[PDB]
Amino acid sequence: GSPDSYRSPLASRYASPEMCFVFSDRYKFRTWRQLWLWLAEAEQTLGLPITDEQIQEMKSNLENIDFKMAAEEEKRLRHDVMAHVHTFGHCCPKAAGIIHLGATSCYVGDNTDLIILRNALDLLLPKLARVISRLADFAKERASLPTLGFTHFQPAQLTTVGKRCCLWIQDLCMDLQNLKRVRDDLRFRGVKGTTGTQASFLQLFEGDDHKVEQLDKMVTEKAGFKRAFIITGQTYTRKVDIEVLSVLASLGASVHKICTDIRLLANLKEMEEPFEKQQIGSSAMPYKRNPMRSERCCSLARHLMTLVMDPLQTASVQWFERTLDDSANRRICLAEAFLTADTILNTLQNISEGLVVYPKVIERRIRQELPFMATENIIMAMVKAGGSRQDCHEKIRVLSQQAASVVKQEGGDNDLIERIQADAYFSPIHSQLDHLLDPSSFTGRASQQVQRFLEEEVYPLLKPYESVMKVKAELC
Amino acid sequence: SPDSYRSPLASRYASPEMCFVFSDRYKFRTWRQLWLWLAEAEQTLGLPITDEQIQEMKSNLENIDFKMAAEEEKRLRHDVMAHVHTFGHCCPKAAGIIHLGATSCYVGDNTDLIILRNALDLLLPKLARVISRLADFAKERASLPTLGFTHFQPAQLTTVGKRCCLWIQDLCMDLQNLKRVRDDLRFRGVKGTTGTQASFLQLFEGDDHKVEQLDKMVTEKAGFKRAFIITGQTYTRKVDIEVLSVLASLGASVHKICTDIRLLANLKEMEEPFEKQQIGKRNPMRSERCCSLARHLMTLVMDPLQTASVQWFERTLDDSANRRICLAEAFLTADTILNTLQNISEGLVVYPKVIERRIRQELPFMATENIIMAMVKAGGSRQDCHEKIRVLSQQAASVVKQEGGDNDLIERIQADAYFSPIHSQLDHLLDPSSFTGRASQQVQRFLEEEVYPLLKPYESVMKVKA
Amino acid sequence: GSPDSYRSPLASRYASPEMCFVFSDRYKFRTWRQLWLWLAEAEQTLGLPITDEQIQEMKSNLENIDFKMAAEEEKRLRHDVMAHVHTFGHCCPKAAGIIHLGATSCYVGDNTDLIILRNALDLLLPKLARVISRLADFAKERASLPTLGFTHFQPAQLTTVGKRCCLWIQDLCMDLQNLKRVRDDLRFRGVKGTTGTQASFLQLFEGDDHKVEQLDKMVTEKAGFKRAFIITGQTYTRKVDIEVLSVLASLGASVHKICTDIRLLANLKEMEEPFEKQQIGSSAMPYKRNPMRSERCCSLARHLMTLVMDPLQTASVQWFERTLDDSANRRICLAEAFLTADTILNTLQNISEGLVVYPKVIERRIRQELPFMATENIIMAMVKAGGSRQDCHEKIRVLSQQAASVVKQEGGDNDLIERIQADAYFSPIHSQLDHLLDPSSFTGRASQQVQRFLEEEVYPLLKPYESVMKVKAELCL
Amino acid sequence: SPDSYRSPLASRYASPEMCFVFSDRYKFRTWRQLWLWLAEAEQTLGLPITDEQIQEMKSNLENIDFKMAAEEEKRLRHDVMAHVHTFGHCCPKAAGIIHLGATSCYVGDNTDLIILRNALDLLLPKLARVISRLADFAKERASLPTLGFTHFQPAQLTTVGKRCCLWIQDLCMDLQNLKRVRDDLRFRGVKGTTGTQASFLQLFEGDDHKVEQLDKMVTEKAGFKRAFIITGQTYTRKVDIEVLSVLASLGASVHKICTDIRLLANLKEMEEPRNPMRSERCCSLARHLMTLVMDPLQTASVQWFERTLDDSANRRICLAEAFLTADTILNTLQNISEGLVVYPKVIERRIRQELPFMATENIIMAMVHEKIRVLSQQAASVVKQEGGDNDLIERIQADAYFSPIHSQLDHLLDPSSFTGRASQQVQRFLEEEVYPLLKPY
Ligand SMILES: O=C(O)C[C@H](Nc1ncnc2c1ncn2[C@@H]1O[C@H](COP(=O)(O)O)[C@@H](O)[C@H]1O)C(=O)O
Ligand SMILES: O=C(O)C[C@H](Nc1ncnc2c1ncn2[C@@H]1O[C@H](COP(=O)(O)O)[C@@H](O)[C@H]1O)C(=O)O
Ligand SMILES: Nc1ncnc2c1ncn2[C@@H]1O[C@H](COP(=O)(O)O)[C@@H](O)[C@H]1O
Ligand SMILES: Nc1ncnc2c1ncn2[C@@H]1O[C@H](COP(=O)(O)O)[C@@H](O)[C@H]1O
Ligand SMILES: O=C(O)/C=C/C(=O)O
Ligand SMILES: O=C(O)/C=C/C(=O)O
Ligand SMILES: [Cl-]
Ligand SMILES: [Cl-]
Ligand SMILES: [Cl-]
Ligand SMILES: [Cl-]
Ligand SMILES: [Cl-]
Ligand SMILES: [Cl-]
Repeated sequence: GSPDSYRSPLASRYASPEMCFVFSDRYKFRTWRQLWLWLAEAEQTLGLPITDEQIQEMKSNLENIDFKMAAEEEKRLRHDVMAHVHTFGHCCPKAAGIIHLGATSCYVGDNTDLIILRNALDLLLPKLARVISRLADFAKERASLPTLGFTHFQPAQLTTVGKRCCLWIQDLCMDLQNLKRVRDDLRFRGVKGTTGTQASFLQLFEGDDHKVEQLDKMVTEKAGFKRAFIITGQTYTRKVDIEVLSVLASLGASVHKICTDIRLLANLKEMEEPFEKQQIGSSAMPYKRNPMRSERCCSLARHLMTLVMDPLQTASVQWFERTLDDSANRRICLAEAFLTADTILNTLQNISEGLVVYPKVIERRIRQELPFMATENIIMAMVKAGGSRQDCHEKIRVLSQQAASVVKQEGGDNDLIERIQADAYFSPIHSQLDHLLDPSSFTGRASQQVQRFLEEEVYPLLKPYESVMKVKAELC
Repeated sequence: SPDSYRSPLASRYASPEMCFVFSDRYKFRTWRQLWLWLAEAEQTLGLPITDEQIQEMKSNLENIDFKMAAEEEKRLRHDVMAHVHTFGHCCPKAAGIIHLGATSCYVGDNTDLIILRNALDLLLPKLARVISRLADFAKERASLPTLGFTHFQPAQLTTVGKRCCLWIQDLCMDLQNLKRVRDDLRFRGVKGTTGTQASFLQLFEGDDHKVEQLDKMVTEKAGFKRAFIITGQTYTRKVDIEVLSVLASLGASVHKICTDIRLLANLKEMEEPFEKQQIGKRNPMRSERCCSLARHLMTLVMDPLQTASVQWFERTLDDSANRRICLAEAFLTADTILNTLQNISEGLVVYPKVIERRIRQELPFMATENIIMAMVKAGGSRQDCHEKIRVLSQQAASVVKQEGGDNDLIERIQADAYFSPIHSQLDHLLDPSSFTGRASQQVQRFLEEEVYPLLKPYESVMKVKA
Repeated sequence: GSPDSYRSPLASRYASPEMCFVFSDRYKFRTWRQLWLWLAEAEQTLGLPITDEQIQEMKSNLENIDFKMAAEEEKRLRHDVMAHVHTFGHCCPKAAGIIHLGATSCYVGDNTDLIILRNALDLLLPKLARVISRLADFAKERASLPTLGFTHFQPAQLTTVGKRCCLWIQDLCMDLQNLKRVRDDLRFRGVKGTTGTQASFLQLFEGDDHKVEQLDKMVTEKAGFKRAFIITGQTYTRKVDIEVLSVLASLGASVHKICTDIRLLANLKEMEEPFEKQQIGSSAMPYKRNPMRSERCCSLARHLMTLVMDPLQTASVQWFERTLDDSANRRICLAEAFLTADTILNTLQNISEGLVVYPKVIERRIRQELPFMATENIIMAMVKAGGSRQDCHEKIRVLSQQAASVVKQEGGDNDLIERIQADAYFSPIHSQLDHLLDPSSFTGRASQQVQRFLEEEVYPLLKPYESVMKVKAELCL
Repeated sequence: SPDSYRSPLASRYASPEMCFVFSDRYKFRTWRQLWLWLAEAEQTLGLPITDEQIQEMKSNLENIDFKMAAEEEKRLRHDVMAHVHTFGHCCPKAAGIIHLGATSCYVGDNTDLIILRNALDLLLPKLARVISRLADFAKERASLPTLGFTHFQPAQLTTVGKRCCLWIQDLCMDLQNLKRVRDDLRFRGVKGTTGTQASFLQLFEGDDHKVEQLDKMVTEKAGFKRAFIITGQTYTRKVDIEVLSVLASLGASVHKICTDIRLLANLKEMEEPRNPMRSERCCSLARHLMTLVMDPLQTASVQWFERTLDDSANRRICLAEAFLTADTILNTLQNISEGLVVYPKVIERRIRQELPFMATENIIMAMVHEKIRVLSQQAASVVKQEGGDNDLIERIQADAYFSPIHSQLDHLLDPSSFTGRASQQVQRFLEEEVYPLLKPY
């Protein structure tokens, strides 16, 4: 852009070239001109006096956009669309007086935004699908690896690394379905006139409603949409922007939860992000391993959540057939939501492709904590061997207190099993202690739940996206 | 009691049926119902629970000592265990098989899902009624010209009915969203402390099939088709985002609609209903309340977004108190807005002569091109006509803005001999009905193709007055 | 209330009786009647024909509120203020036609809300001051106790338990100042008439501006405010609600950060919130130690942050001299913000009074991690003893990698010091290793920063609140 | 380049001054300035840094190879180290003393605080100008009657100037808030990796006094009166909440004002200097300002211990956009306020339509109710049921019952006499509250 002015970090640091391009002025104004060509083409076929020469001029000059002239004209007219009409007309002097014929500014403005929304959603969907697929592979691989469960972030009944990963995956699958739904539900604005009544076109076609309806259908079809709104004011209802940014906000929340979990696992030393060979962690310590990619995801996911309040507020105060207090806001929030989303999905894909697990750290933490969770199982085995529940409970309470004192008052390892092994009272069950403290037998149905979840819910969703799976996600 | 804070959602606004769904009676009755279903299903699958124990629990589902549960919660600092001990006091033989194998969320989360489903089922008919009443209004007024507004400045005419379709369309998107979310809800079922069902697997001595059947049995008794396969301790809090998103979106629609109605009241084109002994001056107070409450609905979406985003691992308890507030308030607020909006839509008054007057003020400026074209068709030169119309329009604009007068552009054209070829046409060239484009057809097409198909499922709940 | 309808958990579970009472209908409608009395009193003094009998009727019946009648009248009139005028007039038949004389509904509605906001802020301030004082005591006590620093939640240069506690305290001190500022900046609406012009009162006093200004001054003073707005529409500007709920949202953010830290320290086993003797953690495991109070604080702090969007949106669409789309929203968000805030501060005070530290767990974690952070100091001691910087660096890099592998690849304890002890190359510094790994010497200026911060910034702020310091914070849940 | 996304805040809206303050040139020049100040102060306190090294750094503050820094950031994945190595490349003699003892936030956070203060200093005069222009308008129109609106329905008359004071008062609250926040900003200073200054304490061989002086010296060179005593790695992110709160509040004020102006444009009573497009843009951007407050609230609330990096990317976006949006709104609002157009005859006409209904009580009192109730109902029916002008006065004029007051009807319906104390309130408000605030600017 130029380092002497503000540049959005979404453009200069974060988002992919593809998404940056979709929200560029080239893409936008090229699409405006495309829409003016389609209007002229359709109008000519329906019988307005537009010559093939005029159409040919416009077709030749679609990419030939003098941005300097349009800026100068916008300065003079204070109207972006008319600046581009006059600028396109300068290029195309024979076609000049039939460009924009019958239309209001939103014919190009709103229809271009809808085309952009659809294309932007189409870039996110494969990226999200890739993330889900990579995590699903990880989940399958680690379906049966026991790990300490956490509720209130305190030690809890064991889960597996893969099962925990399915918590993440499930949230993303709900996003995938939401994004798909919203993408398929988008309708074209079409040709509607200044207040949505098509009065201008009805006059041009001298009272022929059928021709007005066909014009709407023709441009809708050329733009690649199955359906147009029947009802609009000047604009498509800004409720559409709420629907889109809601599903992105929800996705942000999922990503934030996942990346927060990953950051905590990094503190625990159970799991880590990928690391580049020459990557530095800190100014003081290059070897320090910070989960910086996950941190960035959270940071940007938060912005995605924040942004939902823009279109909510905007839609809620749109007066009658349109007010222009939506316009500047939308220039910002629509682009930034998609660029932020794009960034988080590229980054999350990158993280999921390089996740490192440390099984021996996981095991160590289980050995520390499992003895306290297994006291009930040891009492029951003692009862089965002919002991009284109350005696066994008082004896386990005393040995657990000795062990708890070593942990908390002395900073030592949990030795509760070695204490039970060395007490004659528990000699009826000493031979069973290997069985009663097997971590795999404390994981419930975790590995089965993973298997069932991947077959029944995940793989069916992913099957449509096979062809986009081989792309690797790089970062700078 | 007026000596403590009472939520105005209970004391002023929401219907008794929505208030009841979020009551402690409803909640704790459902907890006990869920404990009965667990014991019933556990007994069938072969755990040593006696018919006497089950009979005790069945007898005492409604018999809730709230005072004792509060006292017990004070002692234990645990709401679910307080209700276990309290239910056990009632049912001394069954005490000690209540909650067997379950974690607290077995009653907590499953009850919230039952509540969400029932709350959505109350909103849906109300929203359908609102849409139906507005659709009736739209049909009735499909062809009534009214001044269009963009930038809230005079624009190409629309119709009262067509404008009403803007409102209706937004609400129809909400209706579909609410239905979707309602149908997508899954039961949590029986999952254990961390979602692995380890406790139940131990009770059934390693039999996975029995664990899966227990989950299926309680899910079915609760009236759900499907349970989650994957959970931690809780159902994913993403569900709360889905629900409160569609309510926030609805809030935004309602706010737009009620804002339009308030503006129409200033214009004197349309008014709310009025009681005979109502005290103000005619204020659109119901629409104002709708906006006020819709705003809160929009605000509330940030609660579940924030909550879900910081849920660590298999669950943290920092969701709980927040959810006690935002879930109930979202539904009670939504309920209130829909009842109130239905009431407004049933009594909308239109003033066609005020509408007409405003059209007469503004239409002459929008009709200048049509008058020039009629002059050209009658043998005028177009440049002459354009310069003459420009001068008379400027005189008329000056009378409107600089003198506060009525637009007299037509009387100026009538009194100029130059325009005598078209004086007889002036009634035709300024007919408001002919400036409305395809508005009335758009209404007709929209009601047949999009609105009536949505409403057909809700016929039986249509006759209720708000 | 009644268990057959929805009851706000802010009333039934969380907030103190004092805060619940300030937002009660009794408090509100009593204050309406008080304001009508003050108006009549002041109007009589300034010469309107209001009799002492009429004033006496009103004075007798301030607390004597027939809620059933007011509800019935509100049903009929659809106007809460007029319902209460007619209801007050029914018990005061002689005064009936001079109640509300010259005033618009906001004379009671808005002025009562301002009185409530001021009194609600006055309940929060001492609670926040107590929290800061309890944390300050903890900070002083633990000013010198080394603990592992965390950035990115990864091991970092050591801090102290007390210094970390000052991070918490500083945020709350910024809240204290904000709450005080907003509390002191509140102005009374006073008597302004329907559109803020006082036209009604100017007519009653037959053109005498001086009397209108005195009436405004008199009721303002009776309500205990130093200043009234000069400029209003029908209402006080709703920007005031933004100012108040902003500082509460900010406070929510501080509390959430603090309680999040405490929850993480509980996982680390370095610090815990208090526990009752008969408290249960889980229905599966009674002994499991959940930081449930901190979790509730976070949960409620979040709601406080969420609520800031209500008054922002409300103020931004108030048309002209007032629209009524503020009213229902304000009934909810003002009360809930204060009740939520009250709850969080009581609960946080309770937590701060019972914080337990486990120094041996803290020490153990330092022993695990400090060797990696102390490599530079060991190299420098080797250089000073006549070794080459590059040789020492290559040797320490290899032993650190062996030690890191034992930690991560083998799940072992950090043995880097035992590796350095067993390498002959480092024999010039083996005797120094106690000195070079002393945790106290890695804490920089932490304990001094605490001391300076408590003397210069904290204690000066607390001095005004001495007399309310001895109150203990109880929880029923 | 039109082939990538460009923020409209840069390409359409904000002033060059504000754009520049949030540019990468300004940022990385400030990083280098802070490294120079650190070296200067460190040398004075006795660390072995030569005058030549300091001179190299001073020469090359503006001389930033962005291409090299980007390449280095690609390799290292660390923005600050990339700029250390890049600054060291152009300053080979100084290379090994740059960043000595400091953590990355020494440049990152202190630069943001310098930026916040400079950005606030650009907004303050603009806001003061807006208030001054509106105050002029208010004084000029203090006595001009206009219809009051509550529920946007006709209400007791106010004046154009008095209504303008509603707007002004909100902006004055913003002015005070912005000033307060600007003056209360504290410098982070030199604090080390976790806020303990351990690194500096080691460099100065145990001398606390020298560490405290270093902190004081860089704080003074940056132009701040006060530094934090207490930090973690960062300045507390509560500061970002304080700043964006006052901007969100300002957004709300601007949105209210511009919403009022848009409604007055529909009424044809007041216009911008057809469509109130500038006011519409203000509202649109004000909304974004309000939205943004949730970013720093969320960010601060989940900052773990002595810092987590999940604040960083968010802050790159929201801090800049809040100030650029605010700047735009204030420039635009100033432009609007410089030549607001009033149409007194439209205002008068609307008063003539509505005043007769509000003046019924005054006519009854002059007579001293069922007769006025019946004629008002006839007149209301002509207005609403027939779309006619209010003829209540002509009905009273034509009824013999009211012949005792027919001559008084001009007096009893004079709009100026229905405005209460509006013009006095304006005068008192401008003298006592507004002008004292403006005098500093
Ligand atoms: O086709 C029309 O122009 C009809 C017109 N409605 C408009 N529709 C679309 N664009 C319009 C409209 N009006 C203005 N503008 C121009 O949009 C631009 C707004 O710029 P910004 O606020 O920065 O987003 C800015 O360039 C504005 O001039 C109406 O009166 O209904
Ligand atoms: O261990 C520690 O406490 C590290 C300590 N903390 C950090 N402070 C400041 N910046 C850091 C820090 N850490 C990383 N980074 C780098 O910040 C950059 C973040 O990039 P982005 O997320 O896109 O905004 C990105 O370039 C990051 O590499 C330090 O002095 O370096
Ligand atoms: N894992 C859990 N699941 C459900 N409830 C719990 C759990 N742990 C504690 N509780 C209780 O849930 C209630 C939460 O209260 P609150 O924080 O007010 O919503 C308290 O009574 C807690 O003791
Ligand atoms: N201008 C006004 N000022 C204060 N209260 C009003 C006004 N107009 C109507 N009210 C009453 O205030 C109450 C608002 O109710 P709600 O919208 O539920 O808060 C209703 O009883 C209204 O009739
Ligand atoms: O004082 C009231 O009740 C109403 C005032 C209004 O309509 O503005
Ligand atoms: O109370 C429970 O059932 C669970 C608590 C926990 O997960 O610790
Ligand atoms: Cl169009
Ligand atoms: Cl379990
Ligand atoms: Cl369960
Ligand atoms: Cl008043
Ligand atoms: Cl340091
Ligand atoms: Cl530093």
